[PDB]
Amino acid sequence: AIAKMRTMIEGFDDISHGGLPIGRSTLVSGTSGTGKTLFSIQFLYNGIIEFDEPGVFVTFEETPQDIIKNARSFGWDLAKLVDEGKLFILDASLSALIERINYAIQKYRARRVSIDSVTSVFQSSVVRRELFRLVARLKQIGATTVMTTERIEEYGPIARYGVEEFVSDNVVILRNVLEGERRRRTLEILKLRGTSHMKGEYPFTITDHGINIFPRSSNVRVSSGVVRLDEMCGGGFFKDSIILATGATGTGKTLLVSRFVENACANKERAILFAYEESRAQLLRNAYSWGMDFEEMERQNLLKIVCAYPESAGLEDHLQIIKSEINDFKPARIAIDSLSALARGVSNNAFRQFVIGVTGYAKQEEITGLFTNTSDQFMGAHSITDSHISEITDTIILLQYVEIRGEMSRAINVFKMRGSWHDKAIREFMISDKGPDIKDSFRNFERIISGSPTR
Amino acid sequence: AIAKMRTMIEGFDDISHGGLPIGRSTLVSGTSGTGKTLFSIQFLYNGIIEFDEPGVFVTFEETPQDIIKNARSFGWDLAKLVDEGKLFILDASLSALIERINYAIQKYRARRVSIDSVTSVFQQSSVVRRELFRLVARLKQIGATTVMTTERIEEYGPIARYGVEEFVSDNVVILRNVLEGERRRRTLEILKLRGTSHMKGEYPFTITDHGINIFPRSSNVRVSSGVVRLDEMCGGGFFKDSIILATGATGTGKTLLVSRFVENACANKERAILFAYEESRAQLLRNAYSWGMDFEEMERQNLLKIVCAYPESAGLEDHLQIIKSEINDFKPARIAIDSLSALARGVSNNAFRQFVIGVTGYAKQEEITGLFTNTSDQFMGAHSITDSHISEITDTIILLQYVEIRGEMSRAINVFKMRGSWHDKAIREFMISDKGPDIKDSFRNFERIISGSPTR
Amino acid sequence: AIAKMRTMIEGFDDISHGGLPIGRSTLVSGTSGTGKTLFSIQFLYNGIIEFDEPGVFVTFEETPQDIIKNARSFGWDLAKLVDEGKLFILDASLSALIERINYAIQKYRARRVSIDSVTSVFQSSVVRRELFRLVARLKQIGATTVMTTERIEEYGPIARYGVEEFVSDNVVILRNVLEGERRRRTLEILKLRGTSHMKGEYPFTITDHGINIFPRSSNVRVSSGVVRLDEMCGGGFFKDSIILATGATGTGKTLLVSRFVENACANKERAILFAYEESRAQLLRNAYSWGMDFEEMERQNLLKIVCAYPESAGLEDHLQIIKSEINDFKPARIAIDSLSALARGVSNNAFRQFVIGVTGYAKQEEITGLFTNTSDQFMGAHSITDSHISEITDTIILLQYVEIRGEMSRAINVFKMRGSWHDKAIREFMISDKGPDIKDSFRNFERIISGSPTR
Ligand SMILES: Nc1ncnc2c1ncn2[C@@H]1O[C@H](COP(=O)(O)OP(=O)(O)OP(=O)(O)O)[C@@H](O)[C@H]1O
Ligand SMILES: Nc1ncnc2c1ncn2[C@@H]1O[C@H](COP(=O)(O)OP(=O)(O)OP(=O)(O)O)[C@@H](O)[C@H]1O
Ligand SMILES: Nc1ncnc2c1ncn2[C@@H]1O[C@H](COP(=O)(O)OP(=O)(O)OP(=O)(O)O)[C@@H](O)[C@H]1O
Ligand SMILES: Nc1ncnc2c1ncn2[C@@H]1O[C@H](COP(=O)(O)OP(=O)(O)OP(=O)(O)O)[C@@H](O)[C@H]1O
Ligand SMILES: Nc1ncnc2c1ncn2[C@@H]1O[C@H](COP(=O)(O)OP(=O)(O)OP(=O)(O)O)[C@@H](O)[C@H]1O
Ligand SMILES: Nc1ncnc2c1ncn2[C@@H]1O[C@H](COP(=O)(O)OP(=O)(O)OP(=O)(O)O)[C@@H](O)[C@H]1O
Ligand SMILES: [Mg+2]
Ligand SMILES: [Mg+2]
Ligand SMILES: [Mg+2]
Ligand SMILES: [Mg+2]
Ligand SMILES: [Mg+2]
Ligand SMILES: [Mg+2]
Repeated sequence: AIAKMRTMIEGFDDISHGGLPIGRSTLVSGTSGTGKTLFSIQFLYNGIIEFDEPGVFVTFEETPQDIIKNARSFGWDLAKLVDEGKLFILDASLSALIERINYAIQKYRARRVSIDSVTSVFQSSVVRRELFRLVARLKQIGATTVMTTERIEEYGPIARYGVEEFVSDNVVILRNVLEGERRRRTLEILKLRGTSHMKGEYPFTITDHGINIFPRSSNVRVSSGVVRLDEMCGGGFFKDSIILATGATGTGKTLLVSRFVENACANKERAILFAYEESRAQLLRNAYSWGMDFEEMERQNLLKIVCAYPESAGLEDHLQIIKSEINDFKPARIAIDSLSALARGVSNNAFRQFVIGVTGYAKQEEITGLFTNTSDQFMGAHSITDSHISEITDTIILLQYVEIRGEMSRAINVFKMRGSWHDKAIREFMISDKGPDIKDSFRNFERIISGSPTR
Repeated sequence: AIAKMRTMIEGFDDISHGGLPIGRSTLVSGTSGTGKTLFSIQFLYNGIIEFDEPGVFVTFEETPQDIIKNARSFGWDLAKLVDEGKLFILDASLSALIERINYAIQKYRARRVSIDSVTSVFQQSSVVRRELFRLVARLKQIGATTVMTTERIEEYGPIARYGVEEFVSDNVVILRNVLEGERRRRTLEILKLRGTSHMKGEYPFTITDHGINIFPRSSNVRVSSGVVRLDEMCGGGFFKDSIILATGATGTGKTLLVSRFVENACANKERAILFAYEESRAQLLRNAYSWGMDFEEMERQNLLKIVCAYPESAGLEDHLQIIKSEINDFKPARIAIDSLSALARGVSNNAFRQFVIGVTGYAKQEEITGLFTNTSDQFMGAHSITDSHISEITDTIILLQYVEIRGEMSRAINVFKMRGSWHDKAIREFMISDKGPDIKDSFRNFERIISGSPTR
Repeated sequence: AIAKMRTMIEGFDDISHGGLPIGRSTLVSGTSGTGKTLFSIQFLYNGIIEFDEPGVFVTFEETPQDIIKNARSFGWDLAKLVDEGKLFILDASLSALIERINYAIQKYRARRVSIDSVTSVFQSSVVRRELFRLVARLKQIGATTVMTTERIEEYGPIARYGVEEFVSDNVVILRNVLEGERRRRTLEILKLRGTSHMKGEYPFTITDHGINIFPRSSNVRVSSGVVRLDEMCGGGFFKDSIILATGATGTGKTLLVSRFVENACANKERAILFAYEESRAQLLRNAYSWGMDFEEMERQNLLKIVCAYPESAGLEDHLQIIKSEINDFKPARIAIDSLSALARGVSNNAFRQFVIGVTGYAKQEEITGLFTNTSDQFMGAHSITDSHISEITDTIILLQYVEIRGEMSRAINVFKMRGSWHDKAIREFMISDKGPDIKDSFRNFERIISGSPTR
């Protein structure tokens, strides 16, 4: 069994089942601006911070000073690490470098090594023979070195001369796929010789913290803000549960989200509202029109509002922003208004994967999550059957328009409630000031799931 | 930290989170006629017309005079800036250029540099890297923010010509001119920025007389839509800072509402703009007058402005830039787009969504009331409002549907929704006469009136 | 501001916002038989005919005589232009040609120059240096020269060595895209250094007139041929208006087109009928069966019939044929039977673009246009909602079958009428000799928009 060295890169320790094979070199190929350099530095930096192991960085293009300046954007003082003798930047911008690098290892007792764009150290029949020799010389030193190669295509040759993969024992591919004029940073482990790992691409983002690779069940009940909804839900929602508010435009998804967010602040509980449709300006006015002062809850430091457009950033970023905000603010409950706004111009695979990330994080932090969804057919019940994100929600609140005698009346019903009794009736509710009012159901009307009930 | 220098290019300053890394070489690769030269010029020009910094431009193909003449289309007098010593066009049409460029550094405290078509300086990969790496160093030591312009053959292939001008550069900017079904779409993206952060993915930009134009409250004041009943159904009227939507089948009366909405503005001595994409200026004046509203009168009062043209004519990138530019000058109190459906014909849903967001943002960020009309692609109408991905951004939805009543095609209107306001939740039947919309009562006897064919 | 020289090529003067940059060379790349030669000649010819400016043509492959023979197919006597000293064919089938061409310019005082397949003058590192030198020598002469390059792919390298685009100040691409075994001639302006222009491809055709690049509102009312329809329309159709007759096969679209065309000839007005379904033979018989002598109106020189198959020619050609016919005959009104026949096996983008061309030309000539369309679902009302060409028509006449007591009765209704009152009732009409008869509506029948009304 080959031992692995923790890279201390959030995620990579789980995808590589521990980390990188010890005493063996790892290839980190990718297109320009994928994060081949950031990874290589972050690996060494983390090593000379956690495990307190010496790390020698071999540069081939940019100067040893520019690397420290660029790395200063993540708050990593590389000069202090070089001043303490915990890092050695070998300015090399092939046996010469081998002995020069070999000496530097024992000269500083280095445990981790990182080569910067080994592609430039050959500016295919010769690359193999050279790369093979460098892979061997580092194997004899027993130093976990990380190799950086370049690629032209995102779905073509792994390396440049398409031979730097068979020469390496481990292969990590960094991708920046462009889909619908939106860049998506993906990291995958192509191979790991001697050990196991997770296969397929994995959504990652680069922030001020560096690379962010992103690979209970109590009977405690919380209030949704509506006494009738709490009665219909059989004593309100569960604490560590995901609720879903589906319905056609203008049904009252935001109203419910608002009331659900207010109820938290009422019990002095912190709450976050992620808006992707309306603006805080419009949100404050609309909310106030339902006898609810959102500015008040923002002044009590209980409610936090963060609105932004869905086509603005990527799903990978959107998720990172949610987690980050939740980590700082540490809310009791959160609300996403809405999921249907984040799925527009996105692949169903990347949306599903995104939705799994928020619900997983909300459920694994005992946070109540109210996710709103706009129906794409009038019959909202038929929109729930297609919705492949209804198999992840525990509670489903369905809002549907009902054509009643040449009038557009509304209707609410607890479509489902996991491990809890709920009212299985389509109750008619109106909207006014200081919020809504759930009345009775249309017992004398048939096919009320169509949006045009019959007498 | 890496300090960014403002380029004063509308959009790029926000997309690159400040601008271009200070004392670093930025690559700007792109196909022929993408706006590489224009960018490199606009960067320097803005540098000597804002932060008063002497910029040294380098040429490898076209003459220094042609560049001065070519930039005369945007209204930039390079000759005056050259004579003033606030610009140096070094004519170059290996280490020699470095020395001359290195000499031009302290020659006049040169802060901004710009090299054009560097590709031609190695058109007679292994050698291209060694040379490209050298320039990056000589300029890096000079401590001057230079802009490198490379050329590319494929719009979605190699970044540069030898696919090595990106790994040698600290920053990479890609200029695109993709052909979206016999329609060119200019896009700008920041591939990377060694040091700082930036916005990811391609960003719709347009070129005009101003140059490159990269295109990345909530009061309870109510305004009239032209109809008293419609104002009463909206619980007083439309919100000033709100986006209204008129959806319905062809010949429902979307343009009628748009006209009455634009009239009401001019009635209160308010300025209005009508963006027509279906009917002609002359056609709009005849139909309007047939309802009892003189449009020519409103054009003579300098209150209402009519600007109609075909949707297949220009692209969404341009169409939006026109609305913005025409709004900036005229400064309307309220505008109307008739219609959005006419602008979504032979257009990617992704590029259409981005358009509506860009237009609804501007109307909302300028306290302008916007009535956007949309022709429903189904008889149900309400079913079309469900597909409508633009109905989530809309605040008020005015639905217009037909109703087969006793072998007669009668019209019906209803306020589908009204954000942070009460509205009449009834399907009121209305008729059109020689004076405008006449809203009557709803159909209490009839059932399934959302279908388009009810029953008692 | 760079001044532009009018090429006098129908369309190019509007797409290039005036014409080609004066004193600068323009590239006209394209595949074999795109019209690179025709353009180059037509540019010079027009110059030594309108502006009366000398023009020197530099040939590199075919002889100076063959060019005159080929150009004789458009009725351009190049020998007469050479005999008058207004054209000089420099048989060149690189500094040698420069001086030879430079002399010829001042030797004839030429204002426009055209090089024939500059690609053959290099039969990539060398092409640039050569092309750059030729681009400069012509710039010093201050002569608006037009360069012709070749390409292998229609959506690949702009030129052959993919470097003749960055060397040129202006780039015009000629395309002959093959889509569904149908060739579509498209012209686009890739770039114009120093000035503005129209972007994207533009449908053009080659005829006997050469390249044909194809980039009011009175209350006057005309009769449709039916007194009931005129009453239902509120005093007949408008003069400068586009009417639409939609309905399922065998509803009476042709009957209406015929009657509408007859009414013109009745008031001694010229009319054109563009048939794409039935033949003039079948049209004359079917028409005569409705008490209408089409041969009579053809003998009075009032009605003109021109039938042909939709898959025969391209939309670009079909439009050119319509315009040409209208220009000669100068009709008062025209009818297209039908649009649904011209949209079969065509892209919706090219159909839309085609439909915009006919309606624009008909509306900009005070000509009444009756365009018929066959519905693709039984519910014709639902076929009008999909129809993205219903937002361009001012009047819509909908014909729908109605299942009435085990009988297939017909029904007509004025679906819409811009700036005019119309009868908003589904009137039942039968068909017989000397034409149709509109009766009353089915007031005791419900869901008559389905095609199966209920009692
Ligand atoms: N003061 C009010 N009195 C009565 N009804 C109101 C009032 N304010 C809003 N409404 C009703 O509630 C609706 C707004 O509810 P909300 O904004 O939550 O809808 P939604 O279904 O979330 O819409 P979206 O499609 O934007 O997500 C209005 O369209 C209207 O029907
Ligand atoms: N402070 C920061 N916050 C967020 N993202 C950042 C930050 N600094 C850099 N980035 C992102 O990371 C990228 C830097 O990655 P890196 O320098 O490792 O590139 P690379 O993959 O090695 O490419 P190349 O080898 O071609 O230079 C930037 O282009 C940017 O997208
Ligand atoms: N003078 C009039 N008297 C009565 N009804 C009229 C009059 N003028 C127009 N109409 C009616 O109004 C319709 C025109 O409305 P409008 O031009 O707003 O259409 P729309 O709903 O915008 O649809 P589209 O843009 O597809 O034509 C006519 O089709 C007719 O039904
Ligand atoms: N009299 C005519 N009427 C209509 N079309 C014509 C006529 N004469 C020529 N054409 C069309 O124009 C073409 C001639 O174009 P031209 O000779 O300019 O080709 P080209 O694009 O220069 O190609 P190449 O350089 O490969 O010869 C013919 O192939 C035909 O399609
Ligand atoms: N006044 C103007 N108005 C609008 N567009 C203009 C104007 N002037 C130039 N353009 C546009 O910019 C293009 C020229 O831009 P520029 O010269 O920067 O091209 P480029 O990307 O550097 O190409 P290349 O390097 O191949 O010459 C023209 O083809 C045109 O599309
Ligand atoms: N002499 C006649 N008497 C009665 N009905 C007739 C007579 N001639 C034709 N018809 C009716 O009219 C129809 C022909 O009308 P027309 O050719 O205009 O139909 P259309 O809807 O235009 O068909 P297409 O699908 O070919 O476009 C026949 O199918 C029949 O129902
Ligand atoms: Mg790097
Ligand atoms: Mg909402
Ligand atoms: Mg250029
Ligand atoms: Mg309209
Ligand atoms: Mg030819
Ligand atoms: Mg027919």
